[PDB]
Order: sequence, then C-alpha cells, then structure tokens
Amino acid sequence: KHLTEEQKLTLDMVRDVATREIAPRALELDEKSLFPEYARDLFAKLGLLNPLLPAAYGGTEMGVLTLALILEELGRVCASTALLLIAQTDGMLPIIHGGSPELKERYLRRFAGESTLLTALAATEPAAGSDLLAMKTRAVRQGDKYVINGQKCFITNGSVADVIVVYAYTDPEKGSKGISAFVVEKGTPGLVYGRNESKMGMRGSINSELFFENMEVPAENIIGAEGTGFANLMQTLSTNRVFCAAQAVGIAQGALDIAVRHTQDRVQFGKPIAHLAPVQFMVADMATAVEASRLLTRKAAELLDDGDKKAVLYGSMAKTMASDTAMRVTTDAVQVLGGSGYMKENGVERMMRDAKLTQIYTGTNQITRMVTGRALLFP
Amino acid sequence: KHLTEEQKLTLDMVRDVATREIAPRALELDEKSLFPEYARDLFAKLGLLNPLLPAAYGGTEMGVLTLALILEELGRVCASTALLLIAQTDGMLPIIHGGSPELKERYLRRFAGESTLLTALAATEPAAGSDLLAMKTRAVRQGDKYVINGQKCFITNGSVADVIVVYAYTDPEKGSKGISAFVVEKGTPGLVYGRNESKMGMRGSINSELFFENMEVPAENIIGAEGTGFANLMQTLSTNRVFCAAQAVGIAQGALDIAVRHTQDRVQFGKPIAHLAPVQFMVADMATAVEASRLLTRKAAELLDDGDKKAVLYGSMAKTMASDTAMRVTTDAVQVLGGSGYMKENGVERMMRDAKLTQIYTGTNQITRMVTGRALLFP
Amino acid sequence: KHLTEEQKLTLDMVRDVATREIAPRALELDEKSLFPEYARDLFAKLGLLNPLLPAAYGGTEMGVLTLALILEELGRVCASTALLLIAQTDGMLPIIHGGSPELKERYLRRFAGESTLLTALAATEPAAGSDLLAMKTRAVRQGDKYVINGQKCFITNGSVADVIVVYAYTDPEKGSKGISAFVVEKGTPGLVYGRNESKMGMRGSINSELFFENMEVPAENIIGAEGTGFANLMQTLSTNRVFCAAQAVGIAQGALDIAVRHTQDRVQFGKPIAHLAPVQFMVADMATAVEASRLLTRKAAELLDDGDKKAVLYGSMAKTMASDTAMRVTTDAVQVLGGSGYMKENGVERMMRDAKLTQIYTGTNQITRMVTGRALLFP
Amino acid sequence: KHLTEEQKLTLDMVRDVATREIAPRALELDEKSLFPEYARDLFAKLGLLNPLLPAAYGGTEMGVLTLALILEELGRVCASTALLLIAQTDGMLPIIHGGSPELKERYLRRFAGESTLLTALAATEPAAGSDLLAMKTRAVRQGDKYVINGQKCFITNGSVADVIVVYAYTDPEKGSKGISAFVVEKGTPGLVYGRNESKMGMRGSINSELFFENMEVPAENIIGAEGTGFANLMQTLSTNRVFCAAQAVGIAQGALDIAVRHTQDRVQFGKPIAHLAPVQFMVADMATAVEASRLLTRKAAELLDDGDKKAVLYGSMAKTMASDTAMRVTTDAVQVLGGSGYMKENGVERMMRDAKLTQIYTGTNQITRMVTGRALLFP
Ligand SMILES: Cc1cc2nc3c(=O)[nH]c(=O)nc-3n(C[C@H](O)[C@H](O)[C@H](O)COP(=O)(O)OP(=O)(O)OC[C@H]3O[C@@H](n4cnc5c(N)ncnc54)[C@H](O)[C@@H]3O)c2cc1C
Ligand SMILES: Cc1cc2nc3c(=O)[nH]c(=O)nc-3n(C[C@H](O)[C@H](O)[C@H](O)COP(=O)(O)OP(=O)(O)OC[C@H]3O[C@@H](n4cnc5c(N)ncnc54)[C@H](O)[C@@H]3O)c2cc1C
Ligand SMILES: Cc1cc2nc3c(=O)[nH]c(=O)nc-3n(C[C@H](O)[C@H](O)[C@H](O)COP(=O)(O)OP(=O)(O)OC[C@H]3O[C@@H](n4cnc5c(N)ncnc54)[C@H](O)[C@@H]3O)c2cc1C
Ligand SMILES: Cc1cc2nc3c(=O)[nH]c(=O)nc-3n(C[C@H](O)[C@H](O)[C@H](O)COP(=O)(O)OP(=O)(O)OC[C@H]3O[C@@H](n4cnc5c(N)ncnc54)[C@H](O)[C@@H]3O)c2cc1C
Repeated sequence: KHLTEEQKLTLDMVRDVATREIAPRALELDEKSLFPEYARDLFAKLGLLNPLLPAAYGGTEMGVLTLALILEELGRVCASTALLLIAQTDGMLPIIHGGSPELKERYLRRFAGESTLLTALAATEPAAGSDLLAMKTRAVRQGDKYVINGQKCFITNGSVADVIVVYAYTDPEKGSKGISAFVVEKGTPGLVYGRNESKMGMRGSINSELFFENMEVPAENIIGAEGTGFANLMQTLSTNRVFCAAQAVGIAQGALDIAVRHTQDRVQFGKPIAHLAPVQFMVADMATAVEASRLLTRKAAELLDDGDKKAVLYGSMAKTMASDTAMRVTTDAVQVLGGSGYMKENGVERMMRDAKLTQIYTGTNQITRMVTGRALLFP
Repeated sequence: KHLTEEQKLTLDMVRDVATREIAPRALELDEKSLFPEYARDLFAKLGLLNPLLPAAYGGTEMGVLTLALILEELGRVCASTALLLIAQTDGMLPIIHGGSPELKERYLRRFAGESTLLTALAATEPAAGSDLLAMKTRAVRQGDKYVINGQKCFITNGSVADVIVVYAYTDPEKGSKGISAFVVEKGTPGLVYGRNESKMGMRGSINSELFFENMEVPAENIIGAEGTGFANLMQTLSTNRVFCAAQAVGIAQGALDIAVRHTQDRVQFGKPIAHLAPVQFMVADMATAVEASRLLTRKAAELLDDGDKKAVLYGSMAKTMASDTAMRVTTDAVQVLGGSGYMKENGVERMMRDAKLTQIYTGTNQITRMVTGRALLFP
Repeated sequence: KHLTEEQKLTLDMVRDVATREIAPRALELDEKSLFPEYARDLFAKLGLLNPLLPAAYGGTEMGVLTLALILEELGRVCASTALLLIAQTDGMLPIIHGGSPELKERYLRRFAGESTLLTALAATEPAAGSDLLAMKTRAVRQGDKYVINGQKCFITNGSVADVIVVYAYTDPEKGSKGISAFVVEKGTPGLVYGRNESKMGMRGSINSELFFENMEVPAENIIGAEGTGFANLMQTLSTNRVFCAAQAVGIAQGALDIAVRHTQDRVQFGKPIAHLAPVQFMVADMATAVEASRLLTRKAAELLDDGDKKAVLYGSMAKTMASDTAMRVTTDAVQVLGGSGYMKENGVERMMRDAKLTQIYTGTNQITRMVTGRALLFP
Repeated sequence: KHLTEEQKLTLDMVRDVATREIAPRALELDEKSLFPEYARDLFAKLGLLNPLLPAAYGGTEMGVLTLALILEELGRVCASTALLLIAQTDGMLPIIHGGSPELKERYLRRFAGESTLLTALAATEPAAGSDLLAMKTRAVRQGDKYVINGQKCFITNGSVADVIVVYAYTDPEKGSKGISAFVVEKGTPGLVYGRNESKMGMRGSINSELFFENMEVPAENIIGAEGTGFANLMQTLSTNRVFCAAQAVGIAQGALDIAVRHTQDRVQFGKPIAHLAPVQFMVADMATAVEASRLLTRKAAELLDDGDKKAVLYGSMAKTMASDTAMRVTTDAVQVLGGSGYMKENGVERMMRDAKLTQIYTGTNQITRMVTGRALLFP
C-alpha cells in the first residue's frame, strides 16, 4: 500500500486535472455525446493516456494499482473520461501480454511518449455476449495472410482506434482452444464501421459496430499461437474487471460527494437536512459501501501487480460489489437531492445513468458472481 | 374488487389504446421531449382525460380504483403519458373537494365532455419541498381581490394549464392554519412562466417554474375558507400518492414484460437464457415485487373510494413500495437485456429513468415512510 | 374476499383463543420443547384441528382461505401451534385429493368431529430433499400387499401420527411416473421411529426420522394408481406453500406487534423511541412488507379455493415473499427491542428462530423462486 | 499491514488453538450455557487473555490489529469465546487510558502474566441504553470515599469480574460533563448481583444485573478527574466497536466455511449442489461481504493503533457492516444447509443466533449509523 513518490505525485496531478479540467467539461460531454478529445490530448501530454505501456516501448509502465487509483479520481468527475483510459489500456493488454517480441515492437512503439493514437478490443458479437465461445468471426490462413470475416458490437472506441485486437475462430471445432487474437490496423481493406449506438449513459464515448468483409491481415499479426486467443482474452478480463471496479468506486464517490454537499447546504424544517437522522443514515450506508468497494478494488489491483493467482477471485468480488455500489449509491444520491437530483444540470442523474453500465460491461454481475462462486467452491 | 361492466369496458379500451397508440409513440416522446398532445386529444375524445370530474360537471366520475387501473396500463408503455392524467386529476382535486358550489360550477364546467383544457397544482417552491409550511408565496386580500406574490417550481403542466390551484399564505404566522388555496387562470396579469427544466426521465412532460408578480385574482377564487389551504393540500396528497403508486406499478410491469420477452428470445449457451436458473430467479423477484405493489395500490385505491380513514396508511405503503419496486425492477430489467438494455432503442433504459421520479414526487419515500410509521405508532 | 358469517365467527373465536389460550403458553412450549397437546385437544373440541376434512367424513370443510386466515392468527402468537394445523392438514390432503371413495371412507372417518388423531406426510429422505425424485424408499407388491423398505426424515408429527402418507418408488426406473403414495397406520409392523431431532426454532413440534423394515401394508392402502404418487405430492405442495406463507405472515405480524408496542413504551432521549425518525422508518418497512405478504397469501389461497391454475404461481410468490418477510421483520423486531429483544423472556427472539424455518420447509425459497420463474418464463 | 513475526506466530498459535481446542467445545458451551473456563485458563497460560495489558504491568501489549485478528479466528469457531476476550479487554481499557499512574499500578498489576482474574465494564442501565446520559447510578463523595447507589444491566462477566469499571453521575446536572468512572472490586460491601439473564445466543457467557446499595469505594478508585467519565467511556467505545466488528467477521467466515463445505459434499440432482448456479451466487455474495467487512475492520484497527482521529468513522463503518454481514451471511448459511442447517447439531443455527447480538451490543447499528453519518456530514 506504500505508494512511491512517483505514484503520489501522479495522483496529485490527476486530482488537480480532474477537478480543474475534467469535471467542468462532464455535463457538456454527456449532453452533446462528445468524444473526450481535450482529455485525450491532455492525458497524452501528461503521460496519462497509456499508463500500462511498458517503458521498453516508450511508456510510463505504472502498475495496475496506480491506474486503479487514477480511474477512481476520474470516475468521481466523469465516467466517460475514465472509460477512455479503460478502453485504451484494455485494447493494448492482449499485445503486451501475449505478443511476440517482434509483434510488440511493431505495434506498441507507435504509442510511445505523447502519442494520441487509440486502441480497441473486439471480442463481443451480437451472438456472443457472455457466451464468448459462440462468437462467429472466423480467421482463415491463406498463404502469408489470414482472411477475417465476421462482426463485432459494443466495441468501445472501435471506429476511431488505430489498432484493434480482434478475436476470431481459426478452428471453430476446438471451442476454447480454437480462438486466436489478431492485430487489426485502421485502414485495412475490408474493415467496415457500423452504427455508433446511442446509450443510456457513458455518452461521452464511442460505441462501435465492426464488420469484417474478407479482411486480409498479414500472418505476422496473430497474437501468440493459433488457438491461444481465448486464454489471452481471459487473462485480460481479470484486469479489465479491476479497472471497471475502480471506475465504479469513483462514480459512487462522486455522487456521494455531491449528496454530502447538498445535505450541508439544503435547508428544510429550519436547519440543514444533514441534521435529519434518516439523511445521516443514507449517507452512512452510501459511504460504508463506497469504502468497502474501494478496499476490495485496491486489494485486487495489488494482487494483479504481484502476479498472484488469487487476483481472479478478488477482482471478481471487487467488480461485483463496486458496480452494485455505484448503482445503489447513485440511485440514493439522486434521492438525497430531491427534485433537484432529477434535474440534468445537477450531474448526479448522469452519474446514475453512467453507473448502470458498470454492472454490465467487462462481464455482467451475473457472470462475475459465477466467477467468484466457482473460484470459492472449486479451488 | 368486482369491477362493473363499465370499468371492464373502459380498461379494455385503455389497454387497446395503450398498445396500439401510446406505446409506439413512447420512444419519440422521450427522445424529443414532447408534450403528449396526441394522447391528450385522444383521451379527451374517449372520456379518459378527466376521469374524476364529477358527472354534475359533465364528467365521467370514475372511481379512484378505475383511474389507478388506467394508470397501471399507461405506465406500462409510457410513464409520461400516465403523468399527464395524474397531473390533470391532481390539478382538479382541490376544487372538487374544497370548492364552494359556485366555485365548482364556475371553474369545473369548462372541463366537461371532450374538453382539452389543462389543470395544474402549484404548491412546491424552491424553499419548500418536503417542508411545505416554509412556502413563501403570499396572498393579501385587498378589497374584492387577493394580491399574489411569490413563486413555484416543479409544477407539472404549469406553463400550459388553463387553471392552476395555487397555495399561498394568507396569515404567515398561523403555519398550517395560515395557508389558502386559489384558482388561477391562464392569462391572469402578473402570472409569469420560467424555465421548463430538463429532467432525467419523464421527458414527455412539462415541468414549470411559476412567478407571481402582484398577481390579482378575484376574491371569489379562494378554495374554501382562509386558512384551510393546508388541509386541502393534505387531503389531495393521499390521492396523489395512490396515483403515483399505480403509475410505478405500470412502469415496473412494462419493464418486466420486456425482460420476460427477452429471456425467451435471447439465446446464449445453446438455449434461451430463460433456461438459466439465475435469470429465472431475477424474474421471480421482479414479478413478486410487482404483484405485491399492485395489490397494495389496489387496496389503497379502494379505501379512498370508500372514504375510509385508513387510506392514508395504505396509500403511503403502496406509494413507497410501488416506487421502490419500479426502481429495482427497471434497474434489473436493464440488467436482463445485457448490453442491449443499455441502448436507447430498447426502451427499458427510459423506464429506468422514468422510475426514479416516482420515488421523489408526490412526496419522497423518506417523507412517506414517516407518514406510514407515524400512522402505525401514533394511531 | 367477502367472508361468510361462518368464516367471520370462526376467526373471531380463533383470535380469542390465540390471545387467551395459545399466546400465554408459547414461551414454555418453546423453552421445554413440548408438543402442543392442550391446543390440539382444544382445537379438536372447537372443530379447528381438521379444517379441510370434508363434511362427507364428519369434517368442517372450511376453504383454503379460511385456514390461511386461521394460520395467520396462530402464527402471530405461536408458530409451533400453527405448524400443528399445517402438518395435520398436509398429512390428510393426499388422501382427500387422490384417494378412491373406499380409501377415503376407510381412513378419513376416524378424523370426524372432535377426533384428536394425528396425520403425517412422509416424502423427504436424507438423500432426497429438493430432489424428491432421488428418494430411495421402495414399495414392492407381493400378492395382496406392498412391502415397504426405506426411510424418511424431517417428518413433522411423524412419530405420533395415526395415519402417515408415505411416498415410495414402485417402479424406480420411471422417475416422476414411478412413485406411489400409501396410507400407513401407526402400529404397522416394520414401522420404526428414529430421533426427534432438535431444532433452532419451532421447538414445540415433533420432527421425526422414520424407517421401513419390510413393512407390509395391504394393497388397498395405495392412494390412486401406481405411478401417480409424484403428481399427488406436487398437487399438495401448492397448498402447503400457501399454509406456510400464511404462518409466516402471522409470525411477521406478531413480531411487528411487539416491536410496535415497545416503541410506544420504551423511553430514550426524553420521549418514547416511537418519536425517532429511524425507528418510524423500520416500522414502516416492516408493516409494508407484512401487508404485501398478507395480500399475496390471501390471493393465492382464493385461487386454490377456486381451483384456478394460477394458484401455483401466486402460491410460490406468496411463500417466497411471506417467509423472507418473516425473516427480515423478526430480525428487525429483535433490533427494535435492543438488548431486551435478545432476551428469551421477551418472545421476539423465538419468533426470529421460528421464522427461519419458513424459508426452508415446504420447499426452500431457492426451489420456489424456480417454480415462480419457470411459470412466468414458460407459461 | 506488514505483520511482525511476533504477530504471525501468535496468530498461528491462535488458529491452531481455535481449531483443536475451542471449536470442538462450542456446541456444548452453547447447549449448556457454560462459562468458557477451559478457554480462559488456557488463554491465560498462553498470554492471550489480556492482549492489550501494557508490558509495564506484566502484559503482552499487542496492538488493536493483533487482537482484531485474534477475534476473527475465535469468532469463526465460537462467538462466546471471542466475547470473553472482548469483555476482558473492554473492562480494562478505561483504567489503561484514563487512570493515574498510581491507579494503574494498584489495579492492573493483578492481571500480569498468567493471571486468570476477570474485568467488566458497567455503564448500561435499564433506563439508559443508547441514551447513556440518562443513567441514574450516582456517586457521592463523603470524606475519603465515594458512596455508589444505582444499578446496571447487560454487564458481560459482571457477576464474576474481580474488577468492574462503574460509570456514575457525580454531578447529575452537568450531563456529559457530570459522569465519573470508578474501579469497583469483587467483594466490596454493597455490591449485589442480580439475574444472569438468558439470551438467544452467545450463551457461553455471563450477562449480569448489578446493584449498588450504599456501596463505599475509596476515593482513590476514581478513574481520572470528576466529570471526565463520559469522555472516558466514549474513547473506549471506538475500540469496542472494532472488536465487535472483528468478532462479527469471524462469525460470518465460520458460517461461510460450513456452507462452503456443505455445497461440496451435499449431492442433489446427480451432482454436488456447488454445481448449481444459484448456490454459487449465494456463496459469492456471502464471501464478498465477509471480505469487505474484514478489510474495513482491519483498516479501523490500524487507525486505532496509529492514534488516528479517523478511527471513529472507520470503526463505526466496520462495526455496522461487519455485524449486518454476520447476520445476513449466517441467515444464508443456514439456508445453504437446508433442513440440516436448522438442526442444532450442525452449528450454523447457533452462529445465526450469535450473529444477531453483534448488531446490538457496543451500540446498536442505528446508533453507529448516526456516528458514521455525523462524522461525514459534520467533519
Ligand atoms: C457500452 C458497452 C461497452 C462495452 N465494451 C466492450 C468492448 O470495448 N469490447 C468488447 O469486446 N465488449 C465490450 N462490452 C461487452 C460487454 O461486456 C457485454 O455486453 C457483456 O459481456 C454481456 O453480453 P450481452 O450484453 O450480450 O449480455 P447477455 O450475455 O445476452 O446476457 C443477458 C442477461 O443474461 C445473463 N446471463 C447470461 N449468461 C448467463 C449465465 N451463464 N448464467 C446466468 N446469467 C447469465 C446476463 O447476466 C444478462 O443479465 C461492452 C458492452 C457495452 C454495452
Ligand atoms: C418532476 C417533478 C414533478 C413534480 N410535480 C409537482 C407538481 O406538479 N406540483 C407541486 O406542487 N409539486 C410537484 N413536485 C414536487 C415534489 O413532490 C418534491 O420535489 C418533493 O415534494 C420533495 O421536495 P424537494 O425536491 O425540495 O426535496 P427536499 O425536501 O429538499 O428533500 C431532500 C432530501 O431530504 C429528505 N428529507 C426532507 N425532509 C425530510 C425529513 N423531515 N425527514 C427525513 N428526510 C427528509 C428527502 O427525502 C430528500 O431525500 C414535483 C417534483 C418534481 C421533481
Ligand atoms: C423442520 C422441518 C419440517 C419439515 N416437514 C416436512 C414433513 O412433514 N414431511 C416431509 O416430507 N418433508 C418435510 N420437510 C422437508 C423440507 O421441505 C426440506 O428440508 C426441503 O424440501 C429441502 O430439503 P433439504 O433440507 O435436503 O435441502 P437440500 O435440497 O439439500 O438443499 C440445500 C440447499 O441447496 C439449495 N438447492 C437445492 N436444490 C437446488 C436447485 N435445483 N437449484 C438451486 N438451489 C438448490 C436449497 O435451496 C438449499 O439452500 C421439513 C423439513 C424440516 C427441516
Ligand atoms: C448481551 C449484551 C451484552 C452487553 N454488554 C455490555 C457490557 O458488558 N457493559 C455495558 O455497559 N453494556 C453492555 N451492553 C449494552 C448494549 O450495548 C445495549 O443494549 C445498547 O447500547 C442499546 O441499549 P438498549 O438495549 O437499551 O436499546 P435502546 O437504547 O432501548 O434501543 C431500542 C431501539 O431503538 C433504537 N434507538 C435508540 N436510540 C436511538 C436514536 N437516538 N436514534 C435512532 N434509533 C435509536 C435502537 O437502535 C434500538 O433499535 C450489552 C448488551 C447486551 C444485550
């Protein structure tokens, strides 16, 4: 838990940036459904866009715990801006962890330093959500190339990513041993963009359909050996869950902060409503659940940094509890503001809308409860 | 519970209208923040706009239970269209219940038959939400007129109502015995409209600030005697809560219906997800909570029709439970649809947004729990 | 819902008996683990021991709704005394509903009038709880007799019943079409009693292991045709669930009544704690959940009386919600009494102990949620 | 968090003792309502009876975190044995923290080393539970002595303690500045024992009424200055809450352990029930809540060791969440064992009974939520 002085200075800069730059922009980002371009460009200049890019490739190579602390601070003021960092890191992790030395040099170097290029991870399909093994995208080797046919949906930053990691069957009969992962570059012929689908929340973020129409990628773009794609995806999922837990902790904290401030300022029955025993009770339950969620998430993030095998269990616990907490706390934070909490100008209704996604993405809370229960019952 | 054949035919017409006319319009009503003019005009032609207007004034004079059944059917497909009927009835109840024979003839006759004119109830102020006795609008008698100064906020249909019931202090020192209620007509000099504030949900509905700047209303427009306004407001609140409970039952049912249909159609892991034990469990809890809420609401509505004093207790129980149920069921209905549930085109995210208001309006669930607990502990 | 004057007078007598006779005995019944012999003998004299015994066999033949109302009143003051009536009725239902005219005359006549004889239902085995089809008791026809070998556990009143309905495989390979039901009389050679197992609550009740060691019952004792036993068991289960729901409503109400009384009498901080906003909130939630549970249970009981097929769905909803409500309300009723609520002399701790069983017996709340969800998803 | 090698060896010994010595005795301790004399005598020989007694007085002087880790291990197998350590430490803390050097030497030396003498804290009265300022015990100085008149209830180990800390008004008009704390020795004339009241759980523990009838204690026995008693009590409460949180974490873990083991062994529907998605879900929620509770408690215990002022806030959060978690997890652990979970021989029903007390003692969860909410809203 002893943060290095590099971790402490980074997070002091992140808190200052979240407060002064990200927060004043959050309402317009949601209202107008804007990509957070200003934040992306600033994060690139500050070294915050690619936190987990290794130093070998010009990156800052902070730990998982540092990123989790950063996501909590950004989630407090703008869930969409936190999602940018989550998507960017998740799009890069399959290459960092399974790519050959040649593949990592060829595709990670372009993200060095202050690069503003974007990544994406393309696994989910209309036929394959929780049942990832039902994905229908196919990769057929033909000489020195793979031919990719299929489609993907719900791909964060899909249509704007310079590098997409695409999961596809190379042997459709081997199931979990028949999937592969491929680097796909923006501009590849046969890569076609669909709708940017309109969402309840996280509106400051791009949500892409992708289509592959005889898309030829060079045979060197496979990440690892044929048939290893599913394990590669599963290894990144443990990390993605912690990032979604940390974002949900931030959302919950940000909504609590606004509710706490309102109880101190809002006067009914002759004194601030913070003097009312039931308001005090709601705030107590909210904060207790936020802090519990924060402790779980920070523990899981440290286990990941330590390469500990128990990170899967505690990451799944943190993801479930943090996101359920964000949903419950934001729902009650709107309640604490009364009618004003239902008004768009006051922010908490957006945080409630943002919070619902964290119970679904990186695996629904039903899927994660199964990951947690199976790890406990079949250790 | 034995519905008359007039009740049964009315509700068969309402279900047909909800399905064929109201539901296909709900997404655009929310997306574009439209007043439900088509529904208003149709309800007027069918005799559904003013259900509680007495037959003496050209009205249909259905019971509270019939309206509650109608609100459940409309809430199932469009919460905003249900809110139109709630606002219209609530704006009329103070006159129906406290108005002199002369006042009722003078202001209720214009709502007879197929009239499309609108009402509103103006009690809430920025300084007075749950603490209604802190309202600052003042009514000063001057000869044959009252002079009204002050303001109101969150007034449903406030800026489009032909008749507004305005609550104001005539003796600011007598507290709950110093408030009066006044009929205020559209076009009165000194009646000024503010913002239509933008909301998280119930977007197909007008939400008005009102200002009174030396507004002169004739002395005949007072509803009852001076100082009786607070009791008049309290008597309408018991009825408003039942209407909000019934709307929340409808919202919850409509979201459950969509989730139920999705589990039957959505195939993951080789069979429809309805075959999955945890999906079955969520649907069981959702439906159980909806039916419990429906039974409470129908009981409270019958007690109101019977003039039973225990309607306050059971109306407050139904309001609390129905609206908490709508919040929980819509939150889980989005969960049951996975990623697709987070997409605006699929409706349930709007129902989740609509559901949050029912925990706040007609009195927050904190205020209602106090009404319930006080009635039980101090009978 | 319109109770007959016979229903109203019966329930006025039951309330008087519950208050004056059953309640003062409840603490000793639990403390000393006594069979409620006094209540059994009194119920027999008043015609309350065998409510569902048909008039054709000397019985009172009240409906399911009347018994459900009786169980609520008894559950309010002594869950163990309510369980006597539940066990007695459940032991009789398989014969009433599936027995031939000859079998019903031969075994139901002994329960006519003021008979104090007892019944029991023996289905559950150590290997077969929720998975009833795994039961291992076997019935082999040999000439004019069936030979019964096997065992049963958790049999309420098992060791004291004059007539036990025993479920057993006659064709172990046909699963749900290979079970039969048999009348077994006290005193049959080869019927052996095991432990009366010691329980957390419902201590005023006998909980028997049964063993069948080449037990010969005459071939006329089969209830219906061979292979119909499972359907017979399933038909009684719908009724048993409603009875357990009604008992749980009573438990919850009885605990609420004590907590309500305590808030009125217990003075802290200068006034009764009923003046405290959070105590008011707990009591509101408790009572709302009790009334919802009561409405569900009464609806399911009426559907059963009407022979409506939807009784399975609403009986499973009432059972789940009523028993979860009894658990939550009794847990909070102990909380409302503070330290005194943890003391055995004050009753609510026993009601909390009693309440936990209702979430388990007549099918666990996990099994019932599946009955509810399957009925909704596969109608 | 880095445990010293003395902490690690102590907790390895505690786990071994809990498993081999404490756990096999837990069922009889509850069944027969026995004081844990064997455990007390063994803890004394191992240096575990007085963990927080300073080294200056012959004690081991482990931290709060070490004791909290010990209480978790003992709470896992016997809540009553954990309560012995909690009561013993709490009875000593007022002297350790507020006593003059002379008073600490005079009364703490007798607890050095392997002493088996017992302490108690006597604050609560029938008229003063949460409202401690309503206590009526009075201390009147008369020459070189104080005369103590009054009574106390719910005093753990009250009737067997060699040293009792008694809180009493010395100036009944100064409220929170008019209470004092006094050392009271077993054998003082005028100290009279009442009932050992019979409880729902924690039955292996003594629960005493105390009466003071012109009880003369020497004037040197006052702990601190007159009027400082309330602050002394409040300072110990922060520590007591953490100890009750840690005990509740242990209870919850112990019940989860039994449920986890049962799902692995209990076969229904052809395979262990651990293969069932809903059982997996319950175990996931249970374990997540246990680990969250454990993290909160360990954080609060470290803040106390660091003398950090934020320990009050996090201790109140841990106490609320840990005890609510013990109640919910034990309630579900009984559920996971089915009928067998309701049987006394299987332990979890006792853990459920034990768990309910942790929501009440050291301050009810209503009082603690107020401590948490006030600290957040009025920092
Ligand atoms: C806005 C958004 C961004 C996302 N970003 C990415 C991205 O960048 N790249 C990417 O590849 N994916 C992304 N995801 C995919 C996301 O993680 C999925 O939606 C999720 O994995 C579930 O898929 P589904 O929506 O089809 O739900 P379904 O699998 O259809 O689930 C429907 C319901 O059934 C339940 N269910 C399903 N299976 C089971 C089971 N076996 N047991 C019990 N319950 C079950 C689920 O919990 C859910 O409640 C994103 C999704 C969204 C909506
Ligand atoms: C969209 C909308 C439509 C509405 N329509 C109408 C309308 O047509 N006409 C009209 O006159 N009004 C209308 N209402 C008013 C509405 O009912 C109020 O918002 C509600 O009565 C609460 O007022 P408030 O928002 O100021 O909340 P506040 O009173 O500020 O409450 C803030 C928070 O404190 C809690 N709280 C407040 N007092 C207490 C207490 N004593 N004990 C415990 N907790 C407490 C509340 O539960 C809430 O969580 C509408 C409101 C909205 C938002
Ligand atoms: C005091 C008492 C009185 C009773 N009286 C009678 C009586 O008079 N006569 C009689 O025949 N029986 C009686 N019952 C039997 C009772 O109904 C059962 O205990 C119940 O049916 C469950 O059986 P089990 O205890 O073996 O639990 P199990 O079936 O072992 O269940 C263990 C856990 O797994 C869960 N589970 C099991 N299967 C599934 C599944 N498919 N999906 C999800 N979760 C699952 C359960 O919910 C439970 O949480 C009584 C039981 C008790 C304890
Ligand atoms: C078995 C046992 C052991 C204990 N051991 C010790 C001991 O060793 N020494 C000692 O001095 N004490 C001890 N305690 C005392 C214990 O902490 C109290 O019972 C507790 O402090 C509450 O007091 P009460 O039971 O009178 O509850 P009450 O104060 O009567 O509370 C009744 C209910 O009202 C609620 N309530 C009370 N005040 C408020 C408020 N202001 N706002 C909202 N809700 C409120 C409470 O939460 C509770 O639900 C013990 C108690 C027990 C039962």
